[PDB]
Parts: sequence; C-alpha cells; structure tokens
Amino acid sequence: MNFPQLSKEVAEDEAEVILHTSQGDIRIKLFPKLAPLAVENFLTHAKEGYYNGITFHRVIDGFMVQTGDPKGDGTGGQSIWHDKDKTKDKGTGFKNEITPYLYNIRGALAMANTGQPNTNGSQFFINQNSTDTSSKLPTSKYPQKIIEAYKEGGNPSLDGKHPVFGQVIGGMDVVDKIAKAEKDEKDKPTTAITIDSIEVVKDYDFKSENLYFQ
Ligand SMILES: [Cl-]
Ligand SMILES: [Cl-]
Repeated sequence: MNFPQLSKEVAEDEAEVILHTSQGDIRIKLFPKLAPLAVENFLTHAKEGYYNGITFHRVIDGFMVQTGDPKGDGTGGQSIWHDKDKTKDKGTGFKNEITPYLYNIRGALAMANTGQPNTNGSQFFINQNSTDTSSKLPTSKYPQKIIEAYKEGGNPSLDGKHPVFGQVIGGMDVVDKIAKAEKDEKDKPTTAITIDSIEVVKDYDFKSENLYFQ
C-alpha cells in the first residue's frame, strides 16, 4: 500500500500550501483525493482570506497545536457550505472523511470538530507529539509502515475521530516552536501566534477529471 504522508514529495494528485505564521512558515501537502471535503473547505477558506489574522489559540507541547477559529477560543468557525448546501453541512459542519491511508502521525493536519458527527467547520490542528507509543498499536488495524511511522510520534487515539487531510513537509521546527510558546492556564499563547497569510503553491481544481499515472 502507498501511504502518501510518508513522502515529502508533492504527488501530481496532491495540493501544497504554506502557512505564513508570525513564528515562521509551515509547508503542508494536502490529500484532495482522500479527504475532498476537508481539502476544498480549507483551500477555499484560505483563498477567501478566512484564516488571515487567525491565531493558534491552543498549544500543548507533546500533543498538538490548534487554530482555524475566527473567535480565538475554540468555539467558532463554519464550513464553506454552512447555510448554502445541506447535502454537505446540515448546520454544525461537514462529515468526517476517515480513510485507512491517512493517520494522526506527527506532522498530520486534521480537522478538530466537537467529537460528534458532522461537526467539521474551519478549525484544524497539527499533530506535534514526538513520543514512540507504537508498541500499543493493534497490528490488525495499523499497517506495518504506519506503525513504523508512529515511532517518530503521533496521537493514534485521534484516528477515526479526526479526519486527516494534510501533512507538514517543511517547517515542523516552526510547529514545535509554536507548541512550546509561553501560554496561560487555558493553553493560549501569551503573545499571539498568527497566520498572516496562506500561500497556495499548488492548487487543486475539484472539477478536474484528469487521470494521473500512479
Ligand atoms: Cl513521516
Ligand atoms: Cl461525521
């Protein structure tokens, strides 16, 4: 099996963005063929300026950093289909796109949501854990190459609950710097860490029917 998170190369069927944050650049490749709703929602919000000035409002070293909330407290954000297309957003967000090809390994980009179905809106997080807990993973559920990948860290308890849609391929040192920022009792950084802009290096057209040789 091919696990697209295990290569830093951007495949022909992948997209690429750079989060230009006040702490540095995070280069991320996206998986529109595996998580089409999460990637379309993210790319459209990015190009529409929805994340310009948005903060990393909650950081936990050894766990993850989360962002994408216009309210800055983890209670806000909407999908691009909210009050536009009920076949995609019934009112609280879009559905989880879980696939056996994407996991919450270190560097994985996933949607936050409330833990209930159809609650993916605009909030997302980057897995930042760097501890090896791979010996506890059931070999009947985790492919051997993914168990190997988890040795570098990740949050496997998030698999199946949080849809993965991207992978950091550059600037993980910036993600670690953000995760260790000085913060208050609610884990909100003392000095705001902002997404100043998102550069779409390689976009993806959801109406494209091009076939790519694998
Ligand atoms: Cl990896
Ligand atoms: Cl769902």
